[PDB]
Amino acid sequence: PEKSKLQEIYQELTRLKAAVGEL
Amino acid sequence: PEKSKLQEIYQELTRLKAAVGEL
Amino acid sequence: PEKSKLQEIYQELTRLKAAVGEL
Amino acid sequence: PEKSKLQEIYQELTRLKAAVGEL
Amino acid sequence: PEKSKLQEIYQELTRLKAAVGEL
Amino acid sequence: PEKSKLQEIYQELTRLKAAVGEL
Amino acid sequence: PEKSKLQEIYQELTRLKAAVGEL
Amino acid sequence: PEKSKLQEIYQELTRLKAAVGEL
Amino acid sequence: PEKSKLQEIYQELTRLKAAVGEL
Amino acid sequence: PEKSKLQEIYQELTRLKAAVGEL
Amino acid sequence: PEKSKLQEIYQELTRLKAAVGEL
Amino acid sequence: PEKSKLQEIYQELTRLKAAVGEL
Amino acid sequence: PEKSKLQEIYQELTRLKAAVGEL
Amino acid sequence: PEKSKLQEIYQELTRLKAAVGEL
Amino acid sequence: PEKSKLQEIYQELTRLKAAVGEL
Amino acid sequence: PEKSKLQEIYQELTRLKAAVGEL
Amino acid sequence: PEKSKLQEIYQELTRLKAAVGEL
Amino acid sequence: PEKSKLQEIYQELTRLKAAVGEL
Amino acid sequence: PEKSKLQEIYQELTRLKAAVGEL
Amino acid sequence: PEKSKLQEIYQELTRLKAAVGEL
Amino acid sequence: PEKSKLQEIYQELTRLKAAVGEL
Amino acid sequence: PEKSKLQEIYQELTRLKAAVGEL
Amino acid sequence: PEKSKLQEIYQELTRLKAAVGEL
Amino acid sequence: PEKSKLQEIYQELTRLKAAVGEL
Repeated sequence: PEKSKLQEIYQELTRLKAAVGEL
Repeated sequence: PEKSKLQEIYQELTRLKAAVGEL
Repeated sequence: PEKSKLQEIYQELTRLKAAVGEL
Repeated sequence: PEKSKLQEIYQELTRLKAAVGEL
Repeated sequence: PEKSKLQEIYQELTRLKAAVGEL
Repeated sequence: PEKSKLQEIYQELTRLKAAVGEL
Repeated sequence: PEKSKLQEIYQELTRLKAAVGEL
Repeated sequence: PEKSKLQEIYQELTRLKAAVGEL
Repeated sequence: PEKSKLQEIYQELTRLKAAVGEL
Repeated sequence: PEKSKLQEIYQELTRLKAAVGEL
Repeated sequence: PEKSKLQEIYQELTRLKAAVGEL
Repeated sequence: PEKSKLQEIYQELTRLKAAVGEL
Repeated sequence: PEKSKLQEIYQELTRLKAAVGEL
Repeated sequence: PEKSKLQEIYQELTRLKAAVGEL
Repeated sequence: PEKSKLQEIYQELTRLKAAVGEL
Repeated sequence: PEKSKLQEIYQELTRLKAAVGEL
Repeated sequence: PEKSKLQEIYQELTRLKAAVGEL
Repeated sequence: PEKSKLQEIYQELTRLKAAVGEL
Repeated sequence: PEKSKLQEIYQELTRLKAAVGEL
Repeated sequence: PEKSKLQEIYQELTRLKAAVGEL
Repeated sequence: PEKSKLQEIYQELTRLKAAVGEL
Repeated sequence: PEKSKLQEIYQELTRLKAAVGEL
Repeated sequence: PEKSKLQEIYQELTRLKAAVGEL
Repeated sequence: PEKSKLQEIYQELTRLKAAVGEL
C-alpha cells in the first residue's frame, strides 16, 4: 500500500462529506 | 495491510457516493 | 499501520452504508 | 503510509456518520 | 431528515384531503 | 427518506389543489 | 435536505388544516 | 431526495393556502 | 362554511315558499 | 359544502321569485 | 366563500320571512 | 363553491325583498 | 294581507247584495 | 291571497252596481 | 298590496251598508 | 295579487257609493 | 226608503179611490 | 222597493184623476 | 230616492183624503 | 226606482189636489 | 157634498110638486 | 154624489116649472 | 161643487115651499 | 158633478120663485 492510495481515499471522503452537507 | 484491502475500502466509498446521489 | 485498523475503517463504512439505506 | 493517516481517515468517517444521523 | 417525518407529513395531507371532502 | 416518498407527497398535494378548485 | 425544511412544511400544513376548519 | 424537491412541495402548499383564502 | 349552514338556509327557503303559497 | 347545494338553493329562489310575481 | 357571507344570506331570509308575515 | 355564487344568491334575495315590498 | 281578510270583504258584499234585493 | 279571489270580489261589485242601476 | 288597503276597502263597504239601510 | 287590482276595486266602491247617494 | 212605505202609500190611495166612489 | 211598485202607484193615481173628472 | 220624499208624498195624500171628506 | 219617478208621482198628486178644489 | 144632501133636496122637490098639484 | 143625481133633480125642477105655468 | 152651494139650493127650496103655502 | 150644474139648478129655482110670485 502506497501513500497516494490513502490520499485518494481521504479525498473521496471529503467529497462525500460535502455532498451530505447539500442534502 | 495489503493493496487489495485499500481497494475494497475505496470501492465501498464509491458505492456510498452513488447512494447519496440518489437521495 | 496494522491490519486491524483497516478492518475497523471498513466496518465503519459498512455501518455508514446501512444508515444511508434507511434515509 | 503512516499511522496518523489512517486515524485522520477514521476520524473523518466518524464525522460523516454523525452528519447522516442529523438528516 | 428521517422516514417518520415524511410519514407524519403524508398522514396530515390525508386528513386534510378528508376535511375538504366534507365541505 | 427516499425519492418515491416525496413524489407521493407531491402527488397528494396536486389532488388536494384540484379538489379545492372544485369547491 | 435538512430537518428544518420538513418542519416548515409540516407547520404550513398545520396552518392549512386550521383555515379549512374555519370554512 | 434533493433540496429542490422540498422547495417545490413548499411552493405548492403556499399556492394551496392562497386558494383556500379566496373561498 | 359548513354543510349544516347551507341546509339551514335551504330549510328557511322551503318555509318561505310554503308561506307565500298561503297568501 | 358542494357546488350542487348552492345551485339547488339558487333554483329554489328562482321558483320563489316566480310565485311572488303571480300574487 | 366565508362564514360571514352565509350569515348575511341567512339574515336576509329572516327579514324576508317577517315581511311576508305582514302581508 | 366560489364567492361569485353566494353573491348571485345574495343579489336574488335583494330583488325578492324589493318585489314583496311592492305587494 | 291574509286570506281571512278577503273572505270577510267578500262576505260583506254578499250581505250588501241581499239588502239591495229587499229595496 | 290569490288573484282569483280579487276577481271574484270585483265581479260581485259589478253585479251590485247593475242592481242599483235598476232601482 | 298592503294591509291598510284592504282595511280601507272594508271600511268603505261598511259605510255603503249603512247608506243602503237608510234608503 | 297586485296593487292596481285593489285600486280598481276601491274605485268601483267609490262609484257605487255615489250612485246610492243619488237614489 | 223601505217596502212598507210604498205599501202604506198604495193602501191610502186605495181608501181614497173608495171614498170618491161614494161621492 | 222596486220599479213595478211605483208604476202601480202611478197607475192608481191616473185612475183616481179620471174618476174625479167624472164627478 | 230618499225617505223624506215618500213622507212628503204620504203627507199630500193625507191632505187629499181630508179635502174629499169635506165634499 | 229613480228620483224622477217620485217627482212625477208628487206632481200628479198636486194636479189631483187642484181638481178636487174645483169641485 | 154628500149623497144624503142631494136626496134631501130631491125629497123636498117631491113635496113641492105634490103641493102644487093640490092648488 | 153622481152626475145622474143632479140631472134627476134638474129634470124634476123642469116638470115643476111646467106645472106652475098651467096654474 | 162645495157644501155651501147645496145649502143655498136647499134654503131656496124652503122659501119656495113657504110661498106656495100662502097661495 | 161640476160647479156649472149646481148653478144651472140654482138659476132654475130662481125663475120658479119669480113665477110663483106672479100667481
